[PDB]
Amino acid sequence: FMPDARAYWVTSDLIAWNVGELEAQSVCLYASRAAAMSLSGGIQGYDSKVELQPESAGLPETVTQKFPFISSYRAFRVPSSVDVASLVKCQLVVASVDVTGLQLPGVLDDMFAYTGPLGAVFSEDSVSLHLWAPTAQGVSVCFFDGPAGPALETVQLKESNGVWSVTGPREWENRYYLYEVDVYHPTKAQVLKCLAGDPYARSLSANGARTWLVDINNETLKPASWDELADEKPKLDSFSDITIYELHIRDFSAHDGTVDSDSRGGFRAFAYQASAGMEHLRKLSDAGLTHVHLLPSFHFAGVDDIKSNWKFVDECELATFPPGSDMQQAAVVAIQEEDPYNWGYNPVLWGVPKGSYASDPDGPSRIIEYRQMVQALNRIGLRVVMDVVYNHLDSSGPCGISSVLDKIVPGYYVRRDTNGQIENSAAMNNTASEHFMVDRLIVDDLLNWAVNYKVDGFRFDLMGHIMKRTMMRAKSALQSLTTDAHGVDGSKIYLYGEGWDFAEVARNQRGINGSQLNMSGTGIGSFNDRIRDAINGGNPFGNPLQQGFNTGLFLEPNGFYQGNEADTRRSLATYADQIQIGLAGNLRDYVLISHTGEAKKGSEIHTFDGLPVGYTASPIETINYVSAHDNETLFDVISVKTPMILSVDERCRINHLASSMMALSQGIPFFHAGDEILRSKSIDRDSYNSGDWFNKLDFTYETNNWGVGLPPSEKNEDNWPLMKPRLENPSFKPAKGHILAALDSFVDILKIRYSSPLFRLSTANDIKQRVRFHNTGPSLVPGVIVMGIEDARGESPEMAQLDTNFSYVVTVFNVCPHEVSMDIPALASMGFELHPVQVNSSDTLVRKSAYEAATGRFTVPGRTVSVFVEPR
Ligand SMILES: OC[C@H]1O[C@H](O[C@H]2[C@H](O)[C@@H](O)[C@@H](SC[C@H]3O[C@H](O[C@H]4[C@H](O)[C@@H](O)[C@@H](O[C@H]5[C@H](O)[C@@H](O)[C@@H](O)O[C@@H]5CO)O[C@@H]4CO)[C@H](O)[C@@H](O)[C@@H]3O[C@H]3O[C@H](CO)[C@@H](O)[C@H](O)[C@H]3O)O[C@@H]2CO)[C@H](O)[C@@H](O)[C@@H]1O
Ligand SMILES: OC[C@H]1O[C@H](O[C@H]2[C@H](O)[C@@H](O)[C@@H](O[C@H]3[C@H](O)[C@@H](O)[C@@H](O[C@H]4[C@H](O)[C@@H](O)[C@@H](O)O[C@@H]4CO)O[C@@H]3CO)O[C@@H]2CO)[C@H](O)[C@@H](O)[C@@H]1O
Ligand SMILES: [Ca+2]
Ligand SMILES: [Cl-]
Repeated sequence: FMPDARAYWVTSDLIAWNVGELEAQSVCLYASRAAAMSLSGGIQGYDSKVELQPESAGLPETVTQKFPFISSYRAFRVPSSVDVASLVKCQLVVASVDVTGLQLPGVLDDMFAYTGPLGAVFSEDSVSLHLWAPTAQGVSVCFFDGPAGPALETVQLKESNGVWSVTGPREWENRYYLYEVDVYHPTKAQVLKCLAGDPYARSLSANGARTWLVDINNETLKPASWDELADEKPKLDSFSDITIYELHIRDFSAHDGTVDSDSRGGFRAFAYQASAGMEHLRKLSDAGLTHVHLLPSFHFAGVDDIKSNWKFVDECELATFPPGSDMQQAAVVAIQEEDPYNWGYNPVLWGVPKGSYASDPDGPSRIIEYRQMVQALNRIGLRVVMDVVYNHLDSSGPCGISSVLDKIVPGYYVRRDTNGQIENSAAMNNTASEHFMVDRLIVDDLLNWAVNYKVDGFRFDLMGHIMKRTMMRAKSALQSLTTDAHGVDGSKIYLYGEGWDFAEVARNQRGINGSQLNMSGTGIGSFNDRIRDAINGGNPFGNPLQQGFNTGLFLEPNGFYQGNEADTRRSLATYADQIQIGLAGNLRDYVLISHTGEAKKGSEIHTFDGLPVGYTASPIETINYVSAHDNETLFDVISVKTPMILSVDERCRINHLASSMMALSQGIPFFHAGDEILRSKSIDRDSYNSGDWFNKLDFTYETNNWGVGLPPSEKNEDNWPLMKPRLENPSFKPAKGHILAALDSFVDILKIRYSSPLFRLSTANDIKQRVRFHNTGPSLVPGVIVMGIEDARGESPEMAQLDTNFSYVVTVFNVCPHEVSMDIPALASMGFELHPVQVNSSDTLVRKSAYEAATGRFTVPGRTVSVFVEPR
């Protein structure tokens, strides 16, 4: 007997099931505590049976608002005679034959939503444990002395209102434990005794095998001066001042010879202030970088915390293989499930630092070293953003070390389809943030990282899979934290995420989800894929050779057929429109003279697919990027899409153009770690499991990791024929000189952004008043964007003076492979000069940029971004 689950128990007194009128006249509910039911004519082996009267009114508004996708279902009234608390612990089916199980989240929230303490609570004389498990038949705690010792004692918990609790003496502190949860698992149609960690865990033994009953407030877990960290944190006057650098903790130091051997790859590496890696971050910070976004750093699956199990390729041997060989990736893939490497998008327990990144995965090191990492980054002027992954779980079901949440309350923390099968669109085991205790756990976990680890912001992985209400409740709770009450200034904590809208959450089918369009007007950032794709060309899931504004479309065709010349010219101009909307903060309401000459709002310029290009209400809602850990690195995408015959010197200028478009954009610029040093993954489009070999970040600057073999076959083999000749071509590979020059130009473009408040305007109104584009319409000069930003000038101005040094800034982005002269008669007879940073540039070419007053002519060399300022 293995029923599906097509009916929903939505409230204490209502069941929803999509049956017909006649069928609805003979519906009954059947329960068996021992899960002993079977088919006979009817159901048999039940403890109890009760008729469900059809509720002719259907489902009430609260239900249909919470579960839109079942709003048309027939409703059935559960008699007041039923002991609901008892029944939800049983095997349940409804039947009319037609027999199916019940999806319980609605009734579980209706009856057992709980706001009291969860996890471990410490007092002077006691330790208490609290677990929400309203469907469990029994819960006990198993205690162990130590991460490896035998069970010492089992203690029964007692349930009240869905929550199991027990109180013990203070000496319980620092024991290890697991819960023994007896609960009905639908996937097995059996009541099983499951051994599970604490969802509210704050530390774990290796691999989360046991929960460590640690007091997170213990003084010995604090680095020196920890409680004073708020006072040492880098000033953040406005979210408009944010720039983001996205970095993986292992990539940072795995190859860094200036870090002690035993301390490479984890949290401790950040405590080496004089290391090549930390000096690099300090250089960026000094230039103006404000935030570092760290890839997943909580307890995820896919890397063993036990370092003695780690495997490694022979790096010396692999270095001997040809640059376009498939042998390097074969060697990497052979041990990719046993190496130290994963991006970490495989959540197990959200509230605990990843053990593999700690010096010792048992005991306190993971806590103190995480704190030391945050403190170290703050002390070089960088705020710390965590990549939080609340949209799915690594594992589900009653078995195995990697399943926790779904072991304890099966079928609740995970989203399910209308047959009761778990949804997998966000990798596997999608969560259901629409459910009250899931939403609670998400917000509680955010507050844990903000308060216990003094984390400065959060990037939400697949934010479109999270309910908007969860995002907003989190935002409010975070931003209300104060230094006086909580030790952190919550008003400075910044949130942003991936607002992709797809699969079962699209069309608001599970509620209003955290999509790009739905997050407009929330002050929560989202990744601007439109500017990304317009600059680079195509899309990460389209033909890799499709060119864009900054990869030669029309101007420098690459030989891939993309239409007639008129078609490519127009497609280039269309991409320019999309980029300019993005450069002006990707706003719904910003008015641009489009390539046809027609004035259009950002929302009226549409994606090749129908939706608004510009979708935000504020520049702080826009995360502008051309690169990230996903898909090809900036250097690799440029190497794929540009004409093969371009020199690496030319491509280095193109890299600078792309990162400069980000650095000089309104909104929040986002940089992939390595943008600044030409980082390559040898064209790996999805390097999550591609090891240190393909993910090398070389802070000696001797290499960029181009030409280290064809990348792993699973994600890349279809494109190997285009990759091979490029990887094999010595003319594609940059040398140290190119890498250092890329870093110098990146530092300078950051200095330019932070030289004028005009690049970082705080509101849509300011951008609409001040930001103008000057090369527009059908007769625009292809390959050039001219962006002016006005400040108060003359006597009696109609705007505030934002900039004490400059009254006007004009930026010309010239992607043409030749000098251009852009006449802007509107800007004639003004005091423009080349920006002092560029006058003093190590790049000889940008120094040649010039302004002629009589005509308003800005002369800009090929493949160059030139910034002109009018001094006060
Ligand atoms: O014991 C079985 C098995 O366990 C292990 O592997 C399991 C794993 O535990 C399960 O959770 C799933 S994960 C399935 C998914 O994995 C890969 O996706 C990764 C992406 O490649 C990577 O880029 C990244 O993606 C994130 C991105 O960085 C981020 O910015 C954001 O955009 O979201 C993304 C997710 O948060 O991380 C992903 C997860 O690590 C793989 O490339 C995918 O193809 C794969 O998903 C697809 O296939 C599954 C079916 O398996 C479908 O459910 C999805 O809908 C598809 O899209 O499954 C793993 C394999 O079973 C152990 O590693 C393994 O050894 C063991 O056998
Ligand atoms: O989950 C498994 C997969 O995880 C990884 O995929 C990521 C991508 O790398 C990200 O880029 C992103 O994808 C977005 C994409 O960035 C965004 O532009 C949009 O793409 C649409 C596009 O708007 C539309 O016009 C059309 O062209 O199709 C495109 C693709 O559908 O939306 C994407 C998400 O749907 O996020 C995904 C994860 O969801 C990893 O790279 C993969 O290998 C892995 O399979
Ligand atoms: Ca791996
Ligand atoms: Cl070869």
